[PDB]
Amino acid sequence: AGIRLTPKEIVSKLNEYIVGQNDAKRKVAIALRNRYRRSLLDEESKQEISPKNILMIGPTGVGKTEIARRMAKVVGAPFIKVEATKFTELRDVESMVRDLVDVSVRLVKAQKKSLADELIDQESANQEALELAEQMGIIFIDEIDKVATGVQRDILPILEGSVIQTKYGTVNTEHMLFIGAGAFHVSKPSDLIPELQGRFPIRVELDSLSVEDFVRILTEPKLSLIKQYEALLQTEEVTVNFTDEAITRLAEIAYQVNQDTDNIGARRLHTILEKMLEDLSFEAPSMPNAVVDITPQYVDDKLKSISTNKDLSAFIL
Repeated sequence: AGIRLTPKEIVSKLNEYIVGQNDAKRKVAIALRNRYRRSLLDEESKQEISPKNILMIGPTGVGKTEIARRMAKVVGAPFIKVEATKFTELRDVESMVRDLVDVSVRLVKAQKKSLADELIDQESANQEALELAEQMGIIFIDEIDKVATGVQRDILPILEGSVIQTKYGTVNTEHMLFIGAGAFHVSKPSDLIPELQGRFPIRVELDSLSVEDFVRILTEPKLSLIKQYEALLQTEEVTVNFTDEAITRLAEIAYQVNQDTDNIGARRLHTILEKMLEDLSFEAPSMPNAVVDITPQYVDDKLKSISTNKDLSAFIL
């Protein structure tokens, strides 16, 4: 019964994991809220309305996949992510639905437990996941601007509502929430087939990330990037401390290197962190119960000479 969450609560839940993107959090929340409102209606009306599918528009590294993935995680919905550019060949587009039933049974069994010890009725469990997927599932179709200007026609019956054959039974894709995402640098949403345009009533244009947005992505969300390296090096009994001046120095370098070559967004932070933490990671076992403080000087000693050379950056970080 996490479907009863009001939109304001979902925006608060999604703030614990995703920095900014307030505009994208509302439109994601009112799509879920419509699924709740649909169930409180009469049977002839509950079945003839269509979900408020979302069309996300923005570059990479802005966190439009986390907004959708965490969205299903908090409401307890089955989530799947498919790359639309894998279907361009000649295609079993319905595999995106059978994979949703495959992830729904694992979610239902996971919550059937905690409530090698199978004391749960597998039949009723599978038949609940079969219903949870078709009444609450979420399919994230990534890179959908690359099937626009053949593949959209096969995605259509899934959004239009069809009954797809799965190993556990038949599921109905009428009330599944669909999210399309892409950069739309060459094609526009108006270049999608008209049937797809009408079936994406909610559309959001996500914002770009500034150099001051990385320092939040780096420190703020629940289990951020540097929080991971703290707990990882804490396995080797090494306490790591990042001075705020050094976190800001990593954000200034990632944003700067995202400018010289090509912009990948917050994904740049992964290669930046591991590169600077290389000496610490290699020598961590032979350094027990130590306390290491990361200063901006130590950051520039390992990155500033590399981040200045553009030709080196395209390869090593």
